[PDB]
Amino acid sequence: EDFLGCLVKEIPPRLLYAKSSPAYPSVLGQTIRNSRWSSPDNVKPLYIITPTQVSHIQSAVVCGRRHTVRIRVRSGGHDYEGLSYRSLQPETFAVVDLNKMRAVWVDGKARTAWVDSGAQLGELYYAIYKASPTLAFPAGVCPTVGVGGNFAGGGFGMLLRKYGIAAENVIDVKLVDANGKLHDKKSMGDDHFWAVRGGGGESFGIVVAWQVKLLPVPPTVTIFKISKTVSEGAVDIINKWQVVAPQLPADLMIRIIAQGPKATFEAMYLGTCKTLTPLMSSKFPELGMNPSHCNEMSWIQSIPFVHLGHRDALEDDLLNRQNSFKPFAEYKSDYVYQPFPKTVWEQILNTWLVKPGAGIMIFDPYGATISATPESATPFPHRKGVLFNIQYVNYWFAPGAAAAPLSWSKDIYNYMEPYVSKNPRQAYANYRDIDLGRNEVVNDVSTYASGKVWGQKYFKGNFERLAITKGKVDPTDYFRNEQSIPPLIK
Ligand SMILES: *Cc1cc2c(nc3c(=O)[nH]c(=O)nc-3n2C[C@H](O)[C@H](O)[C@H](O)COP(=O)(O)OP(=O)(O)OC[C@H]2O[C@@H](n3cnc4c(N)ncnc43)[C@H](O)[C@@H]2O)c(*)c1C
Ligand code: NA
Ligand code: NA
Repeated sequence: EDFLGCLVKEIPPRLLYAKSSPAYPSVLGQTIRNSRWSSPDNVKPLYIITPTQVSHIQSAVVCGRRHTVRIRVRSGGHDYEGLSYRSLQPETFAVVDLNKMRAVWVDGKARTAWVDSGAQLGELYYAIYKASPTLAFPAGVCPTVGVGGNFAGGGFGMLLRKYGIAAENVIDVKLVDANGKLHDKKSMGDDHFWAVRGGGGESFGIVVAWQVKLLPVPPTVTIFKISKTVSEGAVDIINKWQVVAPQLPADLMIRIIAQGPKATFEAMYLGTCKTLTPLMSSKFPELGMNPSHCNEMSWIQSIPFVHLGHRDALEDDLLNRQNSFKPFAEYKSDYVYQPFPKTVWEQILNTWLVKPGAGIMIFDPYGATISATPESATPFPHRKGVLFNIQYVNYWFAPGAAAAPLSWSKDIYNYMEPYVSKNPRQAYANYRDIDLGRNEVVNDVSTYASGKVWGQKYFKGNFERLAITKGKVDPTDYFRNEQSIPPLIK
C-alpha cells in the first residue's frame, strides 16, 4: 500500500502498473522471450514501473528502500531463467522495466556512443550504421537482446576474436545504486566500475546508459556458411577446426552450429573474398572453401545474415519489438581448454544429436583478442587457453513437451563432464543456468557460501572480488535474485 503510495508521489501514474491494471499482463509479457516463464504458475511482480527518465528510476529505488520492496530490473527480457521479471519462489517484488529508455546517441567523429540500457542490440547497431558504414560494436548476435543485461554479463558475438567482449569496450556508465544515488565511472571508483562491466546483471545496481567506444570495420566483410555431413567427413574436419580456429588471425571467426550428424561452419571475415580464399587454402583447406561460398556485404548487413540468413530486410530485422519468437527454452554452456578426442566428436554428431529432445550445439572459437585480456582484468574469466565455448540450446513449442528436452540437456551435460573445463566447470554468466546452483538467503541476505557454488563457475577467480565489491556498494543485498553476487563484508 505505502510502497505504491510513495511511487505515485514521484512518478507519473501512467508509468505504474498493479496486477489489477488492465495493461499489466501486456506490459509484463512484452519482453518475455521464453514460454516457460510467461504462464500463470510463475511468480508475478506486485508492481511494474516503466520509467522514461533517470529521476523515475531514482524515485523507484528510494521508495523500494524506504518500504523494503525489492526491484528486479529488466531491459530486453532475454534472461534465460526470466529472473528480470519472475522469482523462483513466492515473494514480493516490483519490476523496473527500461524498454521506454532506448535512446542511442552516436558521435561518429569521436567514435563513441551513449546507449540506453532499454535499447535492443539491433537498435544500437542500426544507429551506429546511420552514423557510419565503417564503425561497429562487438556485442551479441541476436537483435532483440537488451543492452542492459548483455553488457552487464559480458556480451560476445562474431567480433569477439577481433575486439573481445562488449563490457571491455565500455568507457563510462550512468548508474543508480542501491541508495538511489546517480553515479558515473569517476564517482563509482575502480572496484565498482570493474564489477559492473561483466559481473552479471542486477547485482551492482541499475545501469541507465553505457558509453561505448566504436570500432573500425572494413566497408566489406565476408560471410560463408559451409555444411559437412558425417558422410562428407564432418568428424575429421571439426577435429581439425578445434585446434586451427582458435589460432586463426583475429580478422576471421569460424563458429559451428550442429543439430544432427552434420556441422555448419559459419564464418565472419573482416575482409574480402579475394583475401579470404587464399587464407582458407593455407590454414584450413580441410573445409573445402572456394569463392562461390563467399557472401560479401557491409558489417550492418552481416547481423541479420548471420542470425537469420536474411540479406534483404535490414530495418525490419534490426528494429523489431513485436516479440514474435517465444519458444519454451532450456540452455547450458561449457568452456573447452583441451581438444576433444575424435571419438567424442563421433559421439556428439552421431549419437547425442540424434536423441529424443536433442537440441542444438553452438561452438564459438576464442583465442586472439578475447584470450589476450588477463583473466582478472574484467570479471569475465574465460580467456587465455580457451579453445571454444559451447552453448547447448533446447527449444520446444507445446507446454507438455518439456520432459525429453530437459532430460537430454541434463544427460548431455553429464556426458561432456570429462572433456570440458573443471574445478570449476566454467559457464558463461549471460547463458544463465539455475541448475549450476542458487543462493540461500539468511537474515534477508544472500550467503557467500551459497553464491560461491555457481559464482566460481561464471567468474572463476574473480568471484571473491565481486562479492567484496557487492559488500561495499550494497551490504543489505537490496538488488538481488536467486543467482546474484552475495555481499562479503568485514
Ligand atoms: C534471448 C537471447 C539471448 C541471447 C542471444 N544471443 C546472445 C549472444 O549472441 N551473445 C551474448 O553474449 N548473449 C546472448 N544471449 C544472452 C543474453 O546476453 C542474456 O540473456 C542477457 O542477460 C539478456 O539481457 P537483456 O535482454 O537485457 O535481459 P534481461 O532479462 O532484462 O536482464 C538480464 C539480467 O540482467 C539484469 N539487468 C537487466 N537490465 C539491467 C540494467 N539496466 N542494469 C543492471 N542489470 C540489468 C536483469 O535483472 C537480469 O538479471 C540470443 C537470444 C535470442
Ligand atoms: Na580448471
Ligand atoms: Na535453465
